[PDB]
Amino acid sequence: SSCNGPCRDLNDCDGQLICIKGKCNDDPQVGTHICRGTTPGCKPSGTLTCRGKSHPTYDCSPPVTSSTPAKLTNNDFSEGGDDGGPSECDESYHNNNERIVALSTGWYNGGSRCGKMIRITASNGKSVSAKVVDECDSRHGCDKEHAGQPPCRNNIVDGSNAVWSALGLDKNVGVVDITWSMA
Repeated sequence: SSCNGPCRDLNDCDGQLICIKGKCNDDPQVGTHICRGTTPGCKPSGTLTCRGKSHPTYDCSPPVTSSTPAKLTNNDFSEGGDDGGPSECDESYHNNNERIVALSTGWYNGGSRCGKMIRITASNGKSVSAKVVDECDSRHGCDKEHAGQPPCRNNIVDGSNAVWSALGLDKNVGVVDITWSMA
């Protein structure tokens, strides 16, 4: 491996080249600028402040698998509600008797899962199928336009009343652990 190229755990690679990240960048004390100009963990992109708190922001979410761990929260998708306007996938409002969810920005993946069903499993072993209709935005929040609410976390399935009920869960606990997959 040279410049845009990967070392193992340690710097088992070409020339007098060391390991920065998982790539063979240059050694600073050597003074050689061989890999100059070349470039290469879901982590927070930064923070937004509201109230007092700093809240992390994210562009990404953990990897989607056949059994993806997540936190389930509760959201009002109706025209009456909390959200800033219509759901992203279809520019409409929905009833909270519909089995529907929003997904953290990374899982939302620019709309690639809109209109798809996911299967959510709770800790009591109940499962429910729900349609993806919206993004739980983990990049933006804490302002006029979002009602001063923090940005979403990165591992969130934000479910309707009907999703919580189908799962036998009390929405007043606010947040519970689940797993999910495409259905």
